[PDB]
Amino acid sequence: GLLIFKPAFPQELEFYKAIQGDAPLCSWMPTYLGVLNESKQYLVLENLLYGFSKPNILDIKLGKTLYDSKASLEKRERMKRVSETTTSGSLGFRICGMKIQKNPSVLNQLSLEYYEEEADSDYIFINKLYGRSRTDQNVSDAIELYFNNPHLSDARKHQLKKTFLKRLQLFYNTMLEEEVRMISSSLLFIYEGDPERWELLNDVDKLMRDDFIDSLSSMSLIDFAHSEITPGKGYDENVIEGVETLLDIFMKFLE
Ligand SMILES: Nc1ncnc2c1ncn2[C@@H]1O[C@H](COP(=O)(O)OP(=O)(O)O)[C@@H](O)[C@H]1O
Ligand SMILES: [Ca+2]
Ligand SMILES: [Mn+2]
Repeated sequence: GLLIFKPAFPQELEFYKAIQGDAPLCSWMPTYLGVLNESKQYLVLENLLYGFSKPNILDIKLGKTLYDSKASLEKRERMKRVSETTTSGSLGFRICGMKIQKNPSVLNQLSLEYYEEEADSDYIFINKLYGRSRTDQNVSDAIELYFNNPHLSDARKHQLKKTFLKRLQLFYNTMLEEEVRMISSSLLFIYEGDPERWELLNDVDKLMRDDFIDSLSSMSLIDFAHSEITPGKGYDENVIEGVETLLDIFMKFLE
């Protein structure tokens, strides 16, 4: 699974083409590789999950405002509604979903309408309904749930939280300098749930994701169907606001 095939939306295609001591925006993004014509057209992207034994995945949508310049007013009113009733409008981010290895402990406390299991595997999908129902005050517990892997020590989990704090510091620094407007982009967190792979890598993570063309975890920026480069127009404060709230949350973890 080296490559991912997304259905191409022109705006997202255009954003990847326009982009591709602070780290540059593109170093947070999947490597864009081209298009495939099936016609149906697909973006071909590097698979961020490649090389993980047991990837544990968190999708956080960024921004208070969840509609773009061109949003039809019917769905602009919908996106105001989503923002005002979730942590998006108050914190600048919301949990969109997770795909994680089940901790039996966790599982029992979580209501059945919040996840999908399976007899074929040790994974649960934690759904959008879970993310939308988080409050300002309980969302950080949602993020803790994410890292609460049954296979990892408290030491390794601590290490992971410190690693993403630092990536958040870096991504924040990137964003102060980037002249873009990204509507409904997500941060994608991934971490290795297989302790054998930790041993193989000797608990050594890499702050920045490896170059695909020329990790025990990663944080990436994805989903650019409502994003544009806006040179001269200054930094994306809508997005930065959610990053700032994530920094505060991760600093509380380490306190
Ligand atoms: N490069 C990638 N590698 C691995 N998984 C990806 C990649 N891009 C997207 N995904 C997966 O697809 C999910 C949603 O894709 P997204 O980019 O949000 O699409 P949409 O524009 O349809 O909302 C993410 O939660 C993630 O698990
Ligand atoms: Ca070893
Ligand atoms: Mn998305």
